[PDB]
Parts: sequence; structure tokens; C-alpha cells
Amino acid sequence: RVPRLHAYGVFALPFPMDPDVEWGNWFAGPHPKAFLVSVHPSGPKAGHVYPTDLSDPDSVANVIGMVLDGHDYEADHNVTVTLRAAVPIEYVQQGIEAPPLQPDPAVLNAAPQLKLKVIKGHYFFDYTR
Amino acid sequence: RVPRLHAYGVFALPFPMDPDVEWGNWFAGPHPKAFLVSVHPSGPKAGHVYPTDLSDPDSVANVIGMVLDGHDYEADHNVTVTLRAAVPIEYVQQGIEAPPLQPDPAVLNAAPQLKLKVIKGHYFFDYTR
Amino acid sequence: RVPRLHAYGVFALPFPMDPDVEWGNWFAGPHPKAFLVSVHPSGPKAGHVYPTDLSDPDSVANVIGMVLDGHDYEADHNVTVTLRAAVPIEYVQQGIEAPPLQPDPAVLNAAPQLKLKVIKGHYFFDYTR
Repeated sequence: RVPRLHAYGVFALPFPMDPDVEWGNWFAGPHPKAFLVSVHPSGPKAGHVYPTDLSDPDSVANVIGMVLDGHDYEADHNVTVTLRAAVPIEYVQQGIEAPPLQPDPAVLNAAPQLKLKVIKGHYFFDYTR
Repeated sequence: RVPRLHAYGVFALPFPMDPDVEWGNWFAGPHPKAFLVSVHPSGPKAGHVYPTDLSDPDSVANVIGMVLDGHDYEADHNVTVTLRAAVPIEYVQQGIEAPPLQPDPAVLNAAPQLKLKVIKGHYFFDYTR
Repeated sequence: RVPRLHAYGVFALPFPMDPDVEWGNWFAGPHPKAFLVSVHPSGPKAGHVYPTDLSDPDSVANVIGMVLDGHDYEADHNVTVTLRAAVPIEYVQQGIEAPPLQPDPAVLNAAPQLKLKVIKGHYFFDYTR
């Protein structure tokens, strides 16, 4: 379970998971691993979420939150997406080739276009704007 | 009473109603009807609210929230304005010629300039920014 | 203690105070006095806060909140910074040459670039965006 600042508050909603995702590659071992997800605005998988592709500007524009409470595509096709929270930067990795418990420079570098603000070692975000 | 997502939270404040508005045309029958209101920034009616005119860019720029808890100009010249909430899109109609309980395409189409974000069938908004 | 709208909520965090500031000039007499602070993004004093300089665009861009609960550099080198609140405009003065309990025209005039919104006599702000 990824830590987050209780004082800041959390807003989360369930979303259907994109079936075409190799969701199993988006765990870490015993340790928590947060990642960003984007929503498909239109098309056949509209309203389904998938791991944000930082190299695709439309994926970046449609980020909807972070997966902070794990996932289990085989047990449930819905995933809890946190749209607003403050999350320590060490827990967010956007890729399989990204060490756990280490801030991801790809995310930190893309924070402006991701609408992330880093304050006191946390990403602050609210994808309801 | 217009439904809204309790989990998201609500922030609301009373505002004086613009006296020059035919407020009676801004009910629906037995059913709830949310609409956007804008504030007059200056002038003699400064700080008074009126139904947003989607065809007037200055009205759009000065939206201050939605009327979600009804109004009664004859019983009280103040109206409770919700500045931040998440409201199902079916309940918001911006005009007399707009069927109740049907999403209003004029609002949906203007959501970007209105600073509305549609997520899971709700308008999310916060006019304190 | 500066008043603020309880209904709106408050989010605050402690920050180290910039040691090079004449912090004693940032009290008012018996009366409360709120002011904006900015964070140093980088450099030797990174993550330390100092009173925003409205005439420096980089200071304006790095505002992080308001000091609403007083300060005491000699008793504690940390100051509680309110990143999100709604504060009556009479209490915020950004300078020694600014009368207490009087809205500061320098702040009001710079509200757009400060990301302050004035609603019903309060500054609304959220520097987590």
C-alpha cells in the first residue's frame, strides 16, 4: 500500500482496467509501487484506464490519477484510482525498467506536463482539474 | 435537490441574487435542475450572481459555481452557490429550452472554457481557482 | 492568529525559515498579519521559505503559501505555512510599509500572477497546484 499524506486528503474512484495491458508487469516485489494511469477519452475502451505512456502527449494529457492500493486484474477488472493525493516521490515508477523505492527521473522531469507539483518530497496532484 | 458525490466534498457560499433575472424560469417541474451562475465582478450589481450566458465570454470567465439546492427569490434574495462539487451531468441545464434530466450538449461542449471536467458521468469543478 | 474560513478547509506544512531574513519586521503589533512566502527551488537554501518579493517574477512563481499562525525564528527555525485556505483580504500585507488590517493593493493587484482569487472578501488559494 503506497503511503500518502493523510492531512492532504485523498479522492479515489474505481475504473475498469484496460484488458490489453500486461498488468502483471506493474507490480513490484514485496514493496509498494505507485504508477500513473491515463483514461481513454473515446473509442471502444473509453473510460478504461491504462499505465500512462510518458512519451505520448495524448496519454500525458489524459492522466487521471495514480494506482496506490494495488491491483489484481484476475480477481477484479476494476482498479482503485487515486485522482487527488500527496505521495512520496520514492514510490512512483513509470515503467518496468525502474528500480523500486527510488524516485523516477522520468516522472520528476515530466512533472510540469503531468500536472504534478513536488513539495517536501511528495508529488501533489488533483486530476479532477 | 441535485445529487452530488459526497466523497468529493462540497464547498458552498450564499450570494445575493441579481434582481433583474426572471428567476422563475430557472426551476424545473418536480425534478432537480442545476445551472451555472456567474458573478458580476464590478458595477452596481457587483458580487451578485446570475445565470451564466454561455455565449458571452465575460460571463463564462466569471462563473462562480452551480445552483444545486434550489432558489426562491421571493422567500430570500440570497442563493446558495456551490463553488466546488461533482455533479452528474444529467442534472445541469443552461437554459429554459433544455430538457430536464438530459445532459445539456451546450454545457458539455463548453466544458473546457467553463473549467468543467467530466469524469465518470460527473462534472467536477472548483471555482475557487 | 489570522482568521480563515473553516468551511473551506486548511492544508498546512512546516518549512525551514530562511536564516537571512529579518523575520522580526514581519510581525504586526497586537494584531494578526498574514503574508505570502516563497520557497527557494534550488541552491543552498533549497526548501527554505522567505517573504515573497512581488517585484521578482521568480519569487512570485515560487510562492508556497501564507504565514497565518505567526512565527518565532528565535524559538523555532520552522514556520507553519498554509498552502491552501481562504483568508479575509484585510489581514494580508506584503511589506513593512503596509498598514495592518487594511487590504494591501499590491497583493490585490498581483492576485492573478500570485494565483489568488478574491471571492466574498477572501483570498482563496492552493499552492499545491
